[PDB]
Amino acid sequence: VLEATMILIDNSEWMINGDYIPTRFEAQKDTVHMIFNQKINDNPENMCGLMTIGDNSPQVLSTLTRDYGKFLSAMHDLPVRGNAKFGDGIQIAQLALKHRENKIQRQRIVAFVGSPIVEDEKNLIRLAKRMKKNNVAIDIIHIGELSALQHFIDAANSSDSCHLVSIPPSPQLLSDLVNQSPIGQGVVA
Repeated sequence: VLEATMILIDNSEWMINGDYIPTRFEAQKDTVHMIFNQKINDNPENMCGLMTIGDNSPQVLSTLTRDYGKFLSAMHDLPVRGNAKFGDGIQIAQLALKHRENKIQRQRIVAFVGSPIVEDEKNLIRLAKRMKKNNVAIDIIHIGELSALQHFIDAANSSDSCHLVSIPPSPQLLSDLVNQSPIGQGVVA
């Protein structure tokens, strides 16, 4: 698939928990690299960008790129604290995706949620149906305290393009578990 993907990380205070090894935040950070590489390896022209949804206010950390070093440099020193703003994040991500240079690229969001969603369900469904209308696919990696997101994904989904990957606390590594999910890398040949 030829697509531009905005990867949204949760850097809220909820992510300072050691119930995922070594913390939720750091668990997520390793998973981002895997998702990145999946996209970059899918098509030579695929690009990824990086946003936060926590610390009170979603931020674009990296515009669309194939250089993972830009993600790592932008995350260095990043605050992990404050509230998550899920709906604001997926709206800002859609605005960012409009600025993609290569507009032949399909549009996708991959978002991590490790915190309570601030939107209520009626709001979540409006968000989802608006994405679907906008031809924006979305995958959500849900961790921590684990239904509303299943309804969201069902409302956004078109042609089996959207996924909810829900991973409880465990001894195993989040990146490995997500790699073993529908949105993981798979194999080559």
